[PDB]
Amino acid sequence: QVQSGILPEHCRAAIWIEANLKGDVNALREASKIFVDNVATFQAKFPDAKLGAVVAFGNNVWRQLSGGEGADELKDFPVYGKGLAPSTQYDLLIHILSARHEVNFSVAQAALAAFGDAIDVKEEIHGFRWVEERDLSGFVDGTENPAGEETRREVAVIKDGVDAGGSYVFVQRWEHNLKQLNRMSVPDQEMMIGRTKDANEEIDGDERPVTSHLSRVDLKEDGKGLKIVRQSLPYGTASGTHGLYFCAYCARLYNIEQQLLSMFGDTDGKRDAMLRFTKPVTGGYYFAPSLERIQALG
Amino acid sequence: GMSQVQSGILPEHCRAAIWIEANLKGDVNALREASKIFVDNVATFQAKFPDAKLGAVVAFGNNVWRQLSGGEGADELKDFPVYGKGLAPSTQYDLLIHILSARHEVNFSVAQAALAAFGDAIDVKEEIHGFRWVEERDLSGFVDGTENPAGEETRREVAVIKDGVDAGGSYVFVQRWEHNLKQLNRMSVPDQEMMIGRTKDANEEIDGDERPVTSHLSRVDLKEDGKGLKIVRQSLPYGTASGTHGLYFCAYCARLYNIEQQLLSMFGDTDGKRDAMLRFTKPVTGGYYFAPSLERIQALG
Ligand code: HEM
Ligand code: HEM
Ligand SMILES: [Mg+2]
Ligand SMILES: [Mg+2]
Repeated sequence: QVQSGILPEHCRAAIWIEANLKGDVNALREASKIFVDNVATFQAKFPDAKLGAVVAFGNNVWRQLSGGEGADELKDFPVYGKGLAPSTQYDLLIHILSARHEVNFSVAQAALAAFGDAIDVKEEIHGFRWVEERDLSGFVDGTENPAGEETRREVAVIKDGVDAGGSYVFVQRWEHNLKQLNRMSVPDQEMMIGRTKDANEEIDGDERPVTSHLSRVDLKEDGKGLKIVRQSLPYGTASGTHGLYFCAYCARLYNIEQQLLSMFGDTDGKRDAMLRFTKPVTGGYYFAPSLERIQALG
Repeated sequence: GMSQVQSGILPEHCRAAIWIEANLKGDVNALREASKIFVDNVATFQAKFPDAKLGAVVAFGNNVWRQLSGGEGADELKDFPVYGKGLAPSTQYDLLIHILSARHEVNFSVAQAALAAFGDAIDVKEEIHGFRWVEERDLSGFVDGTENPAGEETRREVAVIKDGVDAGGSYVFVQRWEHNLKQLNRMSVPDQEMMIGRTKDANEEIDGDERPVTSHLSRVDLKEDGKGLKIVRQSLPYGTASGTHGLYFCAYCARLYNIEQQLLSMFGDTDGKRDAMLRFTKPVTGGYYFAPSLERIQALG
């Protein structure tokens, strides 16, 4: 029932394509069915790749496709922190992930053939897992991510009603300034993130700044954690732009928005300490319907 | 009292590579310590990631190599010329950095080390991330590598200078191609096959007398009194599905001559005919470099 790209863990590479609709929204209906069948064919051909993919839609095209039914939290991505976090809301998101970049490339080609000239590709980012699953800053990324299919479903997959099997998606490309990061002492970097660098040990919440990344995004409501399923990867060239392509899935958009409001100063006027070396340059919210829902479009 | 080849020339079947092309911004002196630091970094990464099967090459353009060598050796080295009156453009830079291994993430760390070693002494012009595609095929859908020299023994014979001051060194050629896959897909599979000189699916050679003289194999499979002009290719696909994509062409040879003769052939300087691949892809960069032996990089001071 769930689209194949949400639940796989420990992918080695991914491709994200963000696009606008140029043609009529009805063109996305046939295109989506073609592509999900393509993914099924690639999984059969490369079973070792552990390949998954997701097709998600922006608010305006999803309202049209759904006839206004369900996805009650969906909205265009707003700016956060009054512009600290920019907004680049598009109509279509394609997320391909697997153990093999060469398979992801063939699948991305299939996606483009399926949608054809109905879409205008605005962004295409090739993510790769770095050494020790670390972000390019040198800090491990993923330790507190939900682990196992059971918990990942609980966090990311809508449980019942019209949207059952669906998920909300958030994508945001960050540009790292490693020169600025490298100017910081390792203890200062550690207080910035909220975990030790080499050992990847949590720094006690009582002993780290409230502006530390963990203090900004490890949020609880009466003791219940606001969890998300992250699929982020490093990207770029060593000599050009590089950073983290941030990608999160959640059965509720609420959990993601609460973390953004926190990071960008809207909740308590304090900003994420990571903004001293990295900045977000894109931002979008998308709705990932279930496989049955996609089949039921056309 | 002998020479050691740089680690990135001979490895076969590497799945990933990084190529950095840069110009020298200051005194050529800057390149001496940077190069020694960089090859030391490579040894460090080889020790930490033994399963990466990592190799790298540092190679120099004509002008800076003449300065670093004091004009001794590298007799065939010269700035890459235009071929075919401009059909093959020329983008001769001062420094080439070729990293290849089984792991892209390790290549990325090595590329960061290369940039930290040379620092603001260089101006990076190109940084290309190559990846092996399905069945070792070029993005055109044709297998790339079948007649490439196979095994360490033959690869050394073809790529590595055997004696004299340059023993252990090699000449390198890099050329980035931009594929127009829409133009390629307009062609019937039989026309594509006549363009390359091999069948697409099964990768069978089409006989020399059955295929046009403009076929890729007819252009580059050259013999001088029965002796093939062989080269060691390290080319890989690169790019995005929706953006620029193609083949990053890279070849090593004990003699620049073998490479130049294939380029004169492809670009119409030899017999006035040109490579049929120019019907769907074109070259947008081009340079020649000298890859010294590992010890000569250690005699840089
Ligand atoms: C520059 C961009 C970012 C980088 C480099 C980054 C890095 C990290 C690192 C190093 C960790 C600790 C290891 C772990 O548990 O994964 C982490 C945790 C986390 N990040 Fe980020 N992150 C980034 C952006 C974001 C954004 C935009 C969000 C939310 C909208 C987010 C939400 C989280 C969450 C929920 C955790 C787990 C916190 C916990 O429960 O301990 N991160 N991040
Ligand atoms: C668009 C750029 C290029 C593509 C797509 C390409 C593709 C191919 C393909 C499909 C083959 C046949 C399989 C094989 O034996 O490896 C091949 C062979 C070869 N290519 Fe290219 N090639 C390109 C550029 C070049 C260039 C620039 C040179 C030389 C300067 C070159 C020299 C060779 C050689 C020597 C062979 C082996 C020929 C033989 O002995 O049968 N190629 N190439
Ligand atoms: Mg916690
Ligand atoms: Mg032959």
